[PDB]
Amino acid sequence: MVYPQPKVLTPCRKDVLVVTPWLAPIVWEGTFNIDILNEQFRLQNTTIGLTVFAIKKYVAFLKLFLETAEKHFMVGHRVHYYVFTDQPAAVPRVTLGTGRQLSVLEVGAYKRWQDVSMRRMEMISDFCERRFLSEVDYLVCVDVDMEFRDHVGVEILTPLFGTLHPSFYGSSREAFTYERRPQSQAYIPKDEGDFYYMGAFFGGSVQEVQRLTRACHQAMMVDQANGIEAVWHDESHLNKYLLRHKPTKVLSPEYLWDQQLLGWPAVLRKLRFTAVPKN
Ligand SMILES: O=c1ccn([C@@H]2O[C@H](COP(=O)(O)OP(=O)(O)O)[C@@H](O)[C@H]2O)c(=O)[nH]1
Ligand SMILES: OC[C@H]1O[C@@H](O)[C@H](O)[C@@H](O)[C@H]1O
Ligand SMILES: OC[C@H]1O[C@@H](O)[C@H](O)[C@@H](O)[C@H]1O
Ligand SMILES: [Mn+2]
Repeated sequence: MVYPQPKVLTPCRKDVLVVTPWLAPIVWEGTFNIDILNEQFRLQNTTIGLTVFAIKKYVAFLKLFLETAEKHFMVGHRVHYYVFTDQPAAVPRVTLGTGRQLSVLEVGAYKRWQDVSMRRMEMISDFCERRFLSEVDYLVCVDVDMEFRDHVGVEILTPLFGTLHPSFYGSSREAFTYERRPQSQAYIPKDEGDFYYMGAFFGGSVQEVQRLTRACHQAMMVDQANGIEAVWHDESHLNKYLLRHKPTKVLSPEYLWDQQLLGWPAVLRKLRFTAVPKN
């Protein structure tokens, strides 16, 4: 199988950081050859599960989410969508490519938006436990208020990954809106932190995502019993987890963007997965 030779003295991306200081790749266009990666993942018959919550009104976001995932997400690989919803009948029946399936998991609806967002960790954890284990190799956990606009593939796959929050990738850490109160399990001292990861897109092997979600859930319970809610809820706890358990890949903001709020800067060669306007 024949492709351009990587040249040691002529890096493709010179404008951005492409590896973290613990040697995890930062995934940007021009750092990867998808043909090589597709072959590596196909030879293992990799199955990717994608979890998405659509509780109450967010069922309205599923049709575009799913149609655009069919176009752009892991195309050519085996995919299992897990749609968590309080309204199984409102899931649109989208036609899927071969080797792709969708399961609907009915769950309860929490009243507050915070708890719906926060209780995802518990629900991914869940107990949807020996089920994710037998069914898929990797789990990808995303917001439903989104659409795919370009390739999201096996380049993201790794034991544990997070995604750079699009409104903080160019900032310094004291500007990061981590939880700064030490009463919270989510507390990160002001002199600490690598990146600000966004809550809408994380994943990894099933064992690592279960660890993560179990820890974030146990940490959120400790805070509740202590009468505190972290400033950005699950995102706060995700950031704390990924500080202490560093991801083995970091996705660039190509993988989580909002063209309406942020435009299309030159540093972004593709906008792959983006926010859909809402109230
Ligand atoms: O009433 C709700 C509130 C939240 N969510 C889920 O939790 C995610 C996070 O909430 P949201 O996207 O509202 O937060 P934002 O990204 O706007 O900060 C959503 O994408 C949905 O998957 C849901 O299904 N129904
Ligand atoms: O600072 C953290 C916050 O930043 C905002 O831009 C975003 O809308 C929130 O969802 C949260 O991520
Ligand atoms: O406020 C908490 C929320 O933060 C948003 O930025 C993120 O997209 C959501 O997944 C949720 O974590
Ligand atoms: Mn969202």
